[PDB]
Amino acid sequence: PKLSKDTIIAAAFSLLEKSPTLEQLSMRKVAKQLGVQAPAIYWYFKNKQALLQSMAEAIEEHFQEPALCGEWYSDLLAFMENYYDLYQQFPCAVAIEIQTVPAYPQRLRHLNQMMGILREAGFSPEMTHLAVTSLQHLLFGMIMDATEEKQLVSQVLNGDDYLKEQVLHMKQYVSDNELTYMEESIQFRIHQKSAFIQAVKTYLDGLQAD
Amino acid sequence: KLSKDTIIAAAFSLLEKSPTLEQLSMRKVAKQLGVQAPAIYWYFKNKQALLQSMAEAIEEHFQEPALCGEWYSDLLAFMENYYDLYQQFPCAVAIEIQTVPAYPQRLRHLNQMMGILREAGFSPEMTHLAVTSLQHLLFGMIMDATEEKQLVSQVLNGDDYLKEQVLHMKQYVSDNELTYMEESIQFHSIHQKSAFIQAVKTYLDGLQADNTSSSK
Ligand SMILES: [Cl-]
Ligand SMILES: [Cl-]
Repeated sequence: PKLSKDTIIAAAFSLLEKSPTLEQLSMRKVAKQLGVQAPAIYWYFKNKQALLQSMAEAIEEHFQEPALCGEWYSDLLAFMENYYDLYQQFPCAVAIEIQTVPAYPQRLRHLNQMMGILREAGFSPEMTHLAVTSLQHLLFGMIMDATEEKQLVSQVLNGDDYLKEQVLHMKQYVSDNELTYMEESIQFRIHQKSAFIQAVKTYLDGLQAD
Repeated sequence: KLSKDTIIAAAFSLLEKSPTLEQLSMRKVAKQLGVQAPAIYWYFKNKQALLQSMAEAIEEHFQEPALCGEWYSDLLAFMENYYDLYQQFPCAVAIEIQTVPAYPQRLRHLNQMMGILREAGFSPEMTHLAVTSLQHLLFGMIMDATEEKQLVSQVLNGDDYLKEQVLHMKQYVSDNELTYMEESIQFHSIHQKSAFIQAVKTYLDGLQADNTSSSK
């Protein structure tokens, strides 16, 4: 029956579903989403950063704890797979992680968990850190690449003279220059999630080697 | 002093001060030049055209690697060099991500990195997965580091809120006895080119046993 942090966070995400651009998320907008005035949002949030911190924490809460089996490879795999599902459930999820500091217990214990799995498995403190942060990097860059390329492909398929023109120029160049490999590369889009798992298993196979 | 090169530069300068591509507008580029939007449009039909041109401008600066014919080594050279290229331009990752690779330089590089793998025996789908996964690694790697230095700056220049958050983080690690997160602290480190180089090698190491599992 009254304004709460939760009511605002939901409105923020609701706002992102409409306009999936985190930089466009302003306090006034979030206010108008609730039919209120910006000043009201500030009673619960000092600035946009405080709102982002809460949103990030909100996302973490939806993470599904993976079923661990004691195998460092599978377990870490289960973790990354579940983060892939999570980041696929909220708009700008990656940008939100990127733009905030993990100052919430939930996110911290997951990171500590993934790292321990590797440390307890015999990996160097430096190598477990590289591994875990590297896997996050792969997911971050893949999710946004996919998010931004989905839009581009949509604009092209939605009659967009310019980009369409760009796409044709691209395909002609590849052809006129017999760029075989790039040519077959276009073919794939390639099941996204499946691709991600393949990339991690590959990284994981590399750890196992040395 | 108006020309594509001048517009392009003004954009990058604009981003240097505030490396958030989402804030780049035709109206802001014009202001940066001391002109109004219409003038700019005579050079670019829209923001997307400016980005395409900016993506090209970035690729043109790609230092051609010296290859020897070995897939592991040559592919590593390409990534080391792409890592250097993305340290020279603000928002290089976001720009390549929000543009289609229709410019020559890009196509030549993508097709040739994929050529390194295909000729070495890697299946078409593993070559694609490998080449794009390495780019994904670098992209997330560079975006994460970019915000990092920005947040670090904000804290230092007196941002009390963020300073408080960094503090809370450490309090939780201690309150919940997060032993591994604590040791994780001593890593500045996982932001250096060698960390990226180590990440790429671990991936190429996996490749010597994957989709090699799917090769031949
Ligand atoms: Cl975003
Ligand atoms: Cl426009």
